[PDB]
Amino acid sequence: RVIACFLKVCAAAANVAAHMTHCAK
Ligand SMILES: [Zn+2]
Repeated sequence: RVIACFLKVCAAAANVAAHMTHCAK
């Protein structure tokens, strides 16, 4: 969902599964 991501480039990477690494719980 990359919705919880409160970043720009991070959330704007179209890679939730990839972003989840640096944006997990
Ligand atoms: Zn993120």
